[PDB]
Amino acid sequence: SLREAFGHFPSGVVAIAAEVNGTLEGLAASTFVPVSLDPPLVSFCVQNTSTTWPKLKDRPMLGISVLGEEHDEAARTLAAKTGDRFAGLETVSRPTGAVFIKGTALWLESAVEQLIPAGDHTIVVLRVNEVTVDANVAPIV
Amino acid sequence: LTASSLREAFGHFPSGVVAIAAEVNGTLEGLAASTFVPVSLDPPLVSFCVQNTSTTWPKLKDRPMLGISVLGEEHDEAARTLAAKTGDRFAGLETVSRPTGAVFIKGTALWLESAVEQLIPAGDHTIVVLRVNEVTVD
Repeated sequence: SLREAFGHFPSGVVAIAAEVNGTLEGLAASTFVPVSLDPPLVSFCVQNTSTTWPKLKDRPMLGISVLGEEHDEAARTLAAKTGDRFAGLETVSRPTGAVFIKGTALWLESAVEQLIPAGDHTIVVLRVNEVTVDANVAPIV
Repeated sequence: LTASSLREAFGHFPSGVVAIAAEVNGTLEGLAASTFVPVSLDPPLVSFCVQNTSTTWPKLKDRPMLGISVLGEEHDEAARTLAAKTGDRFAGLETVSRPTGAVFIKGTALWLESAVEQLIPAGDHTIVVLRVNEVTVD
């Protein structure tokens, strides 16, 4: 029912990451969508059981690496690696502490704006401060 | 590796244009909003943007239930035409008013009876996040 109703609306899976006291903290999040283009704001959902999200929510800047569409197996595989201490991935840490996965098409350097509870997860709305595109990576469709 | 805008990277991203409507003291109030997207599935919550200059939105934002009718993808000409009609006193449209006051446009494929959950400032507009309490598919 719910899936069928909103099937026409695709969404992304992303890696959320930051350097905290020189230690990489990262998680995968789903239902990633833009909610405002100008000014740029985006939204994703994080599980309330996440042990990593508490370490990230209050950081000055978070790195959003867009992995792909939610139902893409390759994107889900990257998401799994993100949860696995970034196994086999190259990471880039900006001076702000925001961390990105090299080899992903879209990097959004972001800051949390609002938290909205939603069942077993939390909706996270963020301001986007910088957008970087990798030309060597096929764009998300 | 080159800089970009969210506008550029997410231009071809499908988002909706919707009619938001309610019966207020027996008078129809409605407006069209875009950048409509689901921000959560289970439970369902949705988001759209409304201009801060809107004279209709303040009449709607505090109503117990709003009717969201999804008109189509926001770049589709037929959807834009429905949005225009919505703003032109629902010209040529059939409306359905629930006892709750939520109003829907007949002939649209998805009705979401909704309540405002959060308002997030966004420059010259506002991001409206709503909790969806009833879903109807035509």
